[PDB]
Amino acid sequence: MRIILLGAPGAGKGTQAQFIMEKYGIPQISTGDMLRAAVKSGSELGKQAKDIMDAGKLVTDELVIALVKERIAQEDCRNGFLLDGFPRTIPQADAMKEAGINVDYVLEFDVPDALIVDRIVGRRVHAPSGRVYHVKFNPPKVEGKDDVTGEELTTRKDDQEETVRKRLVEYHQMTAPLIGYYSKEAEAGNTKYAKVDGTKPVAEVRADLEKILG
Ligand SMILES: Nc1ncnc2c1ncn2[C@@H]1O[C@H](COP(=O)(O)OP(=O)(O)OP(=O)(O)OP(=O)(O)OP(=O)(O)OC[C@H]2O[C@@H](n3cnc4c(N)ncnc43)[C@H](O)[C@@H]2O)[C@@H](O)[C@H]1O
Repeated sequence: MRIILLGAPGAGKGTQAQFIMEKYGIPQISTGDMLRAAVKSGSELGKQAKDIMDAGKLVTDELVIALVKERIAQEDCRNGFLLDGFPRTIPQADAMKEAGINVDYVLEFDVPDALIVDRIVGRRVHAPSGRVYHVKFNPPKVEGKDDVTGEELTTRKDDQEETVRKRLVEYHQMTAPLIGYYSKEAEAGNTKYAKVDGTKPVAEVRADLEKILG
């Protein structure tokens, strides 16, 4: 099973990724998680993203494409994977097709622009695992702590109001066109496309995705 999650920043993609991963027993390929990890570890492949992410801009297609190629070549992706934040531009989507990476489902998470800053100001993360929380809308079971490891949650450095605004501009400029791109792929019978209302509570979005996936 191969799935792409599409949506504006803060739409809920990473939150629902956890539930899809357990359903199909497939790993999550999160380019945001991988770029942040490369910066933290100083890995030659990806540390370049530090200044770009801080400015709210997109990392070069060339750099992310190489990160994903390396990741999906490993044994745990042999029987499927979940793409979460990739592709983010048309050239990234074209690179997947040129490389013969078809997918079974493309799932669009729709959230109005006006809700996005509130979602990100309350976002707290557990960087080692990628788990995501929200202090109001989806809080940890213990305040400030990861549910699984008990480690103190952090706030992403790019989760500031002004940076999220810039991310939203970049999304509409370069990423939103992927909705039409993959809608046409579905019209041609190359994948399945579905849109969900991301303003519903987390558990209701999860149930809506269950009905689409079966
Ligand atoms: N492919 C690529 N090409 C180029 N550059 C790339 C790239 N990939 C990454 N980058 C770089 O990395 C930077 C950051 O990218 P990225 O890591 O993708 O961050 P982002 O743009 O801010 O959006 P996310 O995908 O992290 O949010 P989400 O849709 O998963 O929602 P979430 O579950 O967290 O939920 C949001 C919040 O709301 C809460 N919430 C979730 N669901 C609900 C709900 N249903 N109701 C209420 N609250 C909810 C959550 O708890 C959370 O707190 C980019 O600017 C770029 O520089």
